[PDB]
Amino acid sequence: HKSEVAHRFKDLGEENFKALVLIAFAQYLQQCPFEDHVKLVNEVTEFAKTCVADESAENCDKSLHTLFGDKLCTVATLRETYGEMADCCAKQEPERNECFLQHKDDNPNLPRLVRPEVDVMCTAFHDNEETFLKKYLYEIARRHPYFYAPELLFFAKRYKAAFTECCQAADKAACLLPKLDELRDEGKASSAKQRLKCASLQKFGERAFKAWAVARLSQRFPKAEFAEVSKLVTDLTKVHTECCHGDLLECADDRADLAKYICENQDSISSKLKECCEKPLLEKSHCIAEVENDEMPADLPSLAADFVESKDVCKNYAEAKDVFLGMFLYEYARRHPDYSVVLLLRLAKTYETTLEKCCAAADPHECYAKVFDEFKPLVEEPQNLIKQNCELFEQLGEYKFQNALLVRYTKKVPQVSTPTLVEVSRNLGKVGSKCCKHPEAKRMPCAEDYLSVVLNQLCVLHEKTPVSDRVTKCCTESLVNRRPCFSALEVDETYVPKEFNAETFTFHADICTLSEKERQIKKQTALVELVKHKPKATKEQLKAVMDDFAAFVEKCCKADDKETCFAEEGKKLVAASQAAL
Ligand SMILES: O=C(O)Cc1ccccc1Nc1c(Cl)cccc1Cl
Ligand SMILES: O=C(O)Cc1ccccc1Nc1c(Cl)cccc1Cl
Ligand SMILES: O=C(O)Cc1ccccc1Nc1c(Cl)cccc1Cl
Ligand SMILES: CCCCCCCCCCCCCCCC(=O)O
Ligand SMILES: CCCCCCCCCCCCCCCC(=O)O
Ligand SMILES: CCCCCCCCCCCCCCC(=O)O
Ligand SMILES: CCCCCCCCCCCCCCC(=O)O
Repeated sequence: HKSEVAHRFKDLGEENFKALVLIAFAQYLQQCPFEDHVKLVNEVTEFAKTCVADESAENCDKSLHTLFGDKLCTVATLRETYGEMADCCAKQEPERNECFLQHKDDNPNLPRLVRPEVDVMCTAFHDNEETFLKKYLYEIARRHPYFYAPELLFFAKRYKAAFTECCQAADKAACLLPKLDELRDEGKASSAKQRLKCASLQKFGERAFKAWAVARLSQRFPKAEFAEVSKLVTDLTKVHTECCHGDLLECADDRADLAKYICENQDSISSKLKECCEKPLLEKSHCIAEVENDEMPADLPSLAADFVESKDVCKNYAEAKDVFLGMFLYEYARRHPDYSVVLLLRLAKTYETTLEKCCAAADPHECYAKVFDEFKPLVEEPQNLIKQNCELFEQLGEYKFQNALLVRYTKKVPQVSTPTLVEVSRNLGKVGSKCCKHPEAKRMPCAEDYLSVVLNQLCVLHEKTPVSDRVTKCCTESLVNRRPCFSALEVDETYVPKEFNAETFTFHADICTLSEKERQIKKQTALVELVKHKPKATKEQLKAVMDDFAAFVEKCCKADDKETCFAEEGKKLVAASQAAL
């Protein structure tokens, strides 16, 4: 590696190199126009080949940080556009890159990205694929300067496959839109998941993160010896720490190093890694992260012998408490691909609590003997919540399930924005539709994944405009207790019912024209409003009004002279409803 540029160019290949250079420059000069970036990319790229051709040619020996930095400092408009930032150029290297890093503007001031109409997209895509996709890679990149670049490239290649398949299709729109919606929802997720994990590291500390890592790596690689898992957790934590700090190159080298180590040791780690470990460097660690849980060994013994009945337990524990607890977690997790990572941490928390008590008691061995009994109810808490919620989803399909949740949650915290109540209830519903289609053994992990995202966008909102001490408690307390804290929220018996407002409950024929999606939001918004005005209404009372309203819609949307029927029938609907309630 006499020439870092050349080496990166060789391993990445021109196309990927060029796309990653774009994301990089977009993530730092977030205010320059696309066309600007393209000339930079081409300049770097053209230089790059100089080096591939001959690693000794001038400047090819410079480090990437130095070359990147040099390019930045040749943007003539740097001081005018970016201000302080151009001051970084007066600093010699290690300081320089660090300064630039610091001036990335997370959530800058850019207009919301509009999805054009299907026709427009397919025509732009068809007319000039590359600029069409890289423009939007730029648009997305510049609006998230901390989104892991290679994963942004991974999204863009998938968009590419969406437009390829869909712009040739019969019904273009019906093919594409669910795809774009799927992509958008995922990227939003990934973005918030990155920030979440990093804020968890800072707030709760390495140790906790390492615990989380154990659980996670154990479920995935059940055949791996603990020493091996431990080695991976150690290194993962270091990766996380670097990546959370934000430097693209160092995060990437770190992730690569770990992935190559994993791949050089597949036999000691997991049988399912063969295909990922065949992928080129760009894709390896990404692939490994997505890999399926390895199948777990057959003759795994109960944890009794090592963690309950073995004398020397306290001795073993006090010797190296964290390692020992690491061991309990390890053993436990790998036997349970079906538990959420968080349920497992609750278990280890618990195991910790008692060993702490019993090892200090008159008779440790007897004291800590019936301890796996405590695990019981913690385990069936998420299980039952799952069984019963999927049971309900199956009864009333997605929409009515949403409406059920809608009532439940509006009652619990009626101080929340109507539209926010509608957003989360619907997302939640969508989590039903996804996870419940799984067998039991795969439902809790699934719910864990999806709830962490929904719950989180939910706390992020609340942090900006808070409205409930109880939600603030849940969002700021333990992330392991985050979900159970919401599940513990109760009806606000304090809430003062909301003022009746007829406009809120006035309806017009335009709803007959809406799409089932818009129509539904219309109805669910009104339902939240209804529950805020009459919070003590009964599930039955509510069902009676809802049926009453629904019918009213099917009569006036199939009525000659729709609008005089909405007002007249609506006046009645409302009076009658006000009286039932
Ligand atoms: O929804 C957004 O604002 C961003 C967006 C646009 C299109 C598709 C997905 C996403 N999510 C997303 C986000 Cl929020 C940031 C970076 C990259 C992606 Cl893919
Ligand atoms: O979920 C995590 O944060 C990481 C995770 C889970 C399961 C398996 C591997 C990994 N992490 C991981 C990653 Cl994200 C990249 C390279 C190597 C490893 Cl071990
Ligand atoms: O141990 C804790 O209380 C924090 C906690 C709660 C729920 C889920 C995970 C974590 N731990 C955690 C930590 Cl401590 C750092 C980075 C990422 C994660 Cl997931
Ligand atoms: C002189 C050019 C300046 C900046 C060049 C950008 C270099 C991009 C490097 C990103 C490599 C991504 C490899 C992924 C490896 C991994 O994540 O495991
Ligand atoms: C702005 C903050 C939004 C808060 C919205 C309140 C909606 C509560 C969502 C709770 C989801 C909890 C998932 C477990 C299911 C349950 O026990 O109810
Ligand atoms: C899955 C049904 C959609 C509605 C959401 C209700 C979820 C209730 C059960 C959540 C269990 C998630 C596991 C996280 C944990 O261990 O606490
Ligand atoms: C205070 C009483 C005002 C009466 C107005 C009635 C509220 C109607 C909102 C109900 C929405 C339920 C939708 C059910 C469905 O989709 O069929």
